[PDB]
Amino acid sequence: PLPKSLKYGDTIGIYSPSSPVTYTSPKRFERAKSYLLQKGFHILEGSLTGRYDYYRSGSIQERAKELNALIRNPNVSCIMSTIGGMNSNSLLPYIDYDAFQNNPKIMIGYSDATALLLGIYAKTGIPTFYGPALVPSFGEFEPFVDDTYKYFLETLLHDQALPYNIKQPLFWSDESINWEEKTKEKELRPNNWISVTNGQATGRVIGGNLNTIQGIWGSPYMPCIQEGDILFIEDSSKDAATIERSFSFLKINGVFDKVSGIILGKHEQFDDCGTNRKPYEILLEVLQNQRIPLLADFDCCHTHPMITMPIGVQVKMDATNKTIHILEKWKI
Amino acid sequence: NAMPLPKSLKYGDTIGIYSPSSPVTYTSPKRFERAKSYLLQKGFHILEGSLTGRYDYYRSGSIQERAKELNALIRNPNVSCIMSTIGGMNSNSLLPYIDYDAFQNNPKIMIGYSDATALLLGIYAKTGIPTFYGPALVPSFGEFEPFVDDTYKYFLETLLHDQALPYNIKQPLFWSDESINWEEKTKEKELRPNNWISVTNGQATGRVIGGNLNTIQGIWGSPYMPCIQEGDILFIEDSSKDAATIERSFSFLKINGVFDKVSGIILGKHEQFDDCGTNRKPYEILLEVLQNQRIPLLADFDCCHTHPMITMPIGVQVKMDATNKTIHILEKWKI
Ligand SMILES: Nc1ncnc2c1ncn2[C@@H]1O[C@H](COP(=O)(O)O)[C@@H](O)[C@H]1O
Ligand SMILES: Nc1ncnc2c1ncn2[C@@H]1O[C@H](COP(=O)(O)O)[C@@H](O)[C@H]1O
Repeated sequence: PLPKSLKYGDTIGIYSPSSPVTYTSPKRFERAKSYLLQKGFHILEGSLTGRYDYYRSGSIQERAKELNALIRNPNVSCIMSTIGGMNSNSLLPYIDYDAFQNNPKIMIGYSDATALLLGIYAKTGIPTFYGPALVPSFGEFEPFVDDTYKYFLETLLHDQALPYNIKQPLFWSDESINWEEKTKEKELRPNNWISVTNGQATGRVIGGNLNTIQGIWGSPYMPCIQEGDILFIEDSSKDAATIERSFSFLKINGVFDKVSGIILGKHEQFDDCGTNRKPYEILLEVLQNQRIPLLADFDCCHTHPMITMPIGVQVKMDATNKTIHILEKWKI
Repeated sequence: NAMPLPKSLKYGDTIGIYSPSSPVTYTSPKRFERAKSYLLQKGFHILEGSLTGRYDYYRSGSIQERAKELNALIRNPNVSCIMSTIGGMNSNSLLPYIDYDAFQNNPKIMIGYSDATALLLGIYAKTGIPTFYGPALVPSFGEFEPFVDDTYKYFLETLLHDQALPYNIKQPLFWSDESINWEEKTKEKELRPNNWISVTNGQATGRVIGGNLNTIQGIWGSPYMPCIQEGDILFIEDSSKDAATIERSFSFLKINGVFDKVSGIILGKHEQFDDCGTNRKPYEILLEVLQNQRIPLLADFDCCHTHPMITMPIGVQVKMDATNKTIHILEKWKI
């Protein structure tokens, strides 16, 4: 049960399940739309576009109805979050899962939108996409926006023969600049994926933004983690204390006794609290010498550029050799 | 029916202290020395855990080092009460390494709050022995007069004094959440006239489960979180969070069916709440999450980060009267 590939000419429906970014960052919003329109995609603005309710776009009900309208719209190929936030999980009881299951569509975003990507996967079994959100990902200036775009086409639009190899970008940035307007130019940081623990795993990939997962854990909206799953996790803009708590949360729930491997994203603007420790090192301490293949600094996270990763499908990861391959169809 | 219970606390008892997360014994020495002195004066003895004075940036020590500190207190038969120095983020790291069997064969008063919730609930969930949402040494007993005396009174009344049941938990007359007077006193905190808030009318009776909501999201689903059962009274508090964060947490409960099981909610005050401009109160955000579901709710309960602090047993039957703003403990928490 799979969504149709994106085509030029298709309509991307956009919704704001948490922060009211289309209100507070209008320039980046307009740039992001223009970028996609120039590429050849239409943008249907969700009913809360341009609305402001302080920390959020609107009420729980109104946010549900904004997304639902998109889900129920036959004219919309792809559904994309404008931005993350804290509050996607509020929507979960009210989403029209059956409407989605009866007419599957591409569901894309990241960060707080993990609540919905995972919820829709758990309820319908249809793969969803950890990938660009319209404002942060496509409002980005050159050069990085073009790399993210290349990855978005690779996953959603291109014919891809299986296995589909996910390649590492040459450069990245987590630099906190050029939000609304460009001033200076982002440092090209030279890229590497890190072989933290050597080895290989294949199995169904599950995860997204770990902080956000903690807001849906235990519910019907969190897909049950199974023996042999590959855990994919990322966090942004947290400190060492926060990610230790999240790693231990995983440990004590028995997650690391089930997963065959771990893909850890880069951590945008990580605050190491003076320790000079890297996020994977904190994870290693939690793992206590449990030998799970661990590939870190994967470029599907809040750093630019961003890969678009299908969730809920068979993946093969080789930590030693730093490869990610998607083994099963995630689209039509 | 009857169940294991920790011995009441007695004057002269040793209180074991440990730092399962933030290194407050290093970073706030004057509050720490003053908190020690406050309890020493009252007649108690403090046994300082192996990581007292130590500094590992955001934490007191490594996971293993911190498990070691707490386990030595648990195994020490001369310790009557085990009290965290302060919270943080990282208590939940210790849970796979705690000696639950030794706690269980010499149960002690386990007390603290905030991040220590992972430990308080972890020990209850593993051993069935009630633990206590109450003072942590540094924030609670390092508090300057007058509030520290109120906190101390509740601590004594609940843990040392003999109490007939039902045990009425009196509303504190005054409170503050002001952030002054941490290491040293620059002026008097405001004595704010206090009130509990009858958010939604009605009564509930059942086992009280909860603590620091944010912390609970660190242990949720694990063997260390007790399963919420039909009839429970949920007790929750948070501190120094914004509206976005709490809505997430409330939604987290909602989507887990928690509000379908609980007979009532006790919500603590929220220290230094950031409403993000909405002018909304934390219970107003909870209520939206509740939607059309009616649940008796008593809010601004003084078992939280605000001063002063009530000591509340966890895992025991309570009656909460939201309409009349009363809380009674209905079954023994100590012997
Ligand atoms: N006001 C801002 N200034 C600069 N970057 C921002 C701002 N708001 C959001 N962002 C960026 O976009 C991300 C928003 O992602 P999230 O809120 O986690 O979906 C942040 O981590 C930043 O990378
Ligand atoms: N530097 C400080 N200034 C004022 N209050 C503090 C300071 N450090 C800790 N606190 C108080 O100590 C409480 C305990 O922290 P925690 O147990 O981590 O939630 C915090 O909520 C504050 O009430």
